[PDB]
This record gives sequence, structure tokens and C-alpha cells, in this order.
Amino acid sequence: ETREQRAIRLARMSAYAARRLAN
Repeated sequence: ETREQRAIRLARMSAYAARRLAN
């Protein structure tokens, strides 16, 4: 994965995780 794909991956994984595990 490149800097772009990787980054967006971080936001997606973190975002999704935060949703299913906000607290």
C-alpha cells in the first residue's frame, strides 16, 4: 500500500473501529 492507500486505511479502520467501539 502507498502513502495514500495506507493513510485512508488508517482513517477507515480507525473510523469504523471508533463506531463499533466508541467507548
